[PDB]
Amino acid sequence: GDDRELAILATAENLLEDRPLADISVDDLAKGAGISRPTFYFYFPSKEAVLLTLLDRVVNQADMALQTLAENPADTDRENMWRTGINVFFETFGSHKAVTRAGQAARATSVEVAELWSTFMQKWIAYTAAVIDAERDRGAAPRTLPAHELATALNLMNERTLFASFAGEQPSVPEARVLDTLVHIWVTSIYGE
Amino acid sequence: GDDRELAILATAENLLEDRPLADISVDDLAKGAGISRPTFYFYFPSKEAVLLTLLDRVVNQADMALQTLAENPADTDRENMWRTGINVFFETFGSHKAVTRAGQAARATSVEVAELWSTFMQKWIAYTAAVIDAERDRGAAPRTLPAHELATALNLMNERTLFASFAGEQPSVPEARVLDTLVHIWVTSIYGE
Ligand SMILES: O=C(CCc1ccoc1)N1CCCC1
Ligand SMILES: O=C(CCc1ccoc1)N1CCCC1
Repeated sequence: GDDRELAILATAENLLEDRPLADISVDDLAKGAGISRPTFYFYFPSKEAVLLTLLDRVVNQADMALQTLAENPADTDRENMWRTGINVFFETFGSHKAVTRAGQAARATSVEVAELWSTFMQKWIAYTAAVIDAERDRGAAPRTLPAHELATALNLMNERTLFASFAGEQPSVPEARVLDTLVHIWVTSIYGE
Repeated sequence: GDDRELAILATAENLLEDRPLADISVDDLAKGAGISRPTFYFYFPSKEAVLLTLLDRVVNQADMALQTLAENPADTDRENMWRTGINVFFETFGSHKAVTRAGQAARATSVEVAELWSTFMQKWIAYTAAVIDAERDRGAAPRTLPAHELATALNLMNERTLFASFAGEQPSVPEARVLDTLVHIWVTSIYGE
């Protein structure tokens, strides 16, 4: 049921810690979840569909966490308010680096992974632009760039920079410095004249 | 000679306008360059090596243009000095979008394409950090983030945002707004307290 399904998802997330989706067979997932290969196909149509569900859960987990923040404003200054929002992504994706890495690789080959990512990026950018506009309306931020274009560049910077950090790419910001680095660039570009 | 070699490179850059490297065969490049398939193999070991050379030429072209700028400072204010530097990348990669797109796709599968990209990204980030430090030493920019970490995030933002613009990704900044968008974020984050 949701038991064999969860077992399959947990197995795939464990195996993805060690090798790419290419080195993982349906037999590996089935054996890890303690079921046969034809039984696997009753829960998922392919190993690609397993990754899509894992990605969908992590993305939604990030999106729900940001919604919670939105509904429960922290009582602190502006720089800290941005930091707690960026942190949702740093901690949610940073707690699932194997899925994040595999999902990024699948954007190239999977229309559904590309559309899921694109849909949520559009939503986070529109939320970011809405916050910038509210700040501009209250006179706390200057009318500089179009808010939506500024939001789009800053969300793409975060996608790329967090991802480089979590993958240990050359070049990357160390993971223990990446939150501070991004918050500085967001605050200075949103509030700077 | 350099004639048959150039013909092969021009053919591959033309074909890459229309389809991915996967849909292009060695026979396609040979026929386009007016030579046989075994003759092709005398100039390049594979279609992947053709892409690597095209990428190497565009990268070096960008790097030499930035060096020229470095050696011949423009007589203008700071925001314009950053704009002319970012522009080197916007115009060089923007004039070769098919190669840029294919080269980005090959980073996943080619160690040599990944190393070429990584080597030049490290050089541009180190140059960027050196400029920020000079500005800090002369008292024109505040000592906020570590210069090299700030440089790394801004160069990764440019890589990702320019690339999204040139590929017409969803989401992306329109190509006619992307230079202005990036220059704002660089200037406010480098000079903002
Ligand atoms: O940091 C963000 C968004 C940060 C943020 C803060 C408020 O709204 C979005 N992203 C990383 C991957 C995709 C987007
Ligand atoms: O915009 C830049 C660099 C811009 C810049 C200006 C000065 O030094 C680097 N990049 C795009 C792809 C890789 C780096």
